Amino acid sequence: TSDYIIEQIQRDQEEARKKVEEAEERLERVKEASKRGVSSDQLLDLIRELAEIIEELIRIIRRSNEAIKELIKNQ
Amino acid sequence: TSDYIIEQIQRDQEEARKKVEEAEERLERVKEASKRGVSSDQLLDLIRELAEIIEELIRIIRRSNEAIKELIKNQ
Repeated sequence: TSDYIIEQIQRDQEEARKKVEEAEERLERVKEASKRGVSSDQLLDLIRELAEIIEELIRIIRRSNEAIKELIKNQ
Repeated sequence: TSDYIIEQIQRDQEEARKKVEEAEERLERVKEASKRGVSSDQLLDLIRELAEIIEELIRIIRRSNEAIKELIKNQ
């Protein structure tokens, strides 16, 4: 509930929304490419890419989790 | 912020982490299944499965984003 902390949290959350929008787009591109008579090797590539997105979104979730904990404790 | 709101936030956050844990587990099994030399239709199935996870993780970020918005407002 201190202003520098609040400032950092708001900055992080803007980064989150931006990252989510890029991820939604990255997802859609993967979906269009995904359903076609395509070669395992490229399907293997798509799986790694989505695995990257998931791990990234989890980092965002954990950082946001920490922010909520910090805000709720400063009651 | 009152206890009812705080409790809703905490309830969502527990549901969130469990889903994150479920995603982490499902991702690795999908990753393990991926490197087991399986067919396209089956690779495609894993991609659909991961796409579900991403969308679920995206909802969590958006709801958590709503929670941080509400908490920062009340002080």
